[PDB]
Amino acid sequence: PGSMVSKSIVEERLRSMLSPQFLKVTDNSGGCGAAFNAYIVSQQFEGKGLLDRQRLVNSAIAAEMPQIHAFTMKCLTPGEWEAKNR
Ligand SMILES: [Mg+2]
Repeated sequence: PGSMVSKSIVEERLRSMLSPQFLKVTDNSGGCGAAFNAYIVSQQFEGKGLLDRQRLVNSAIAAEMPQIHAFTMKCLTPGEWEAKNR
């Protein structure tokens, strides 16, 4: 009720910027507001360390971040995803 950040907006922002091969967003919204966990497989993470990956994801949802209580993520390249056997 009255929240403008949703799992759908998060999904759309991530898809728009990161064009993932695989995305699983968990809606973890609760007492303190909107919150999500994002499992993201994207070629956009190739050539980047984990902090630089996190930066890229946060930059996708920069406009929404002040309205997000918590956001957690796991960022893999499609190569790493295949090597951890998905
Ligand atoms: Mg927050």
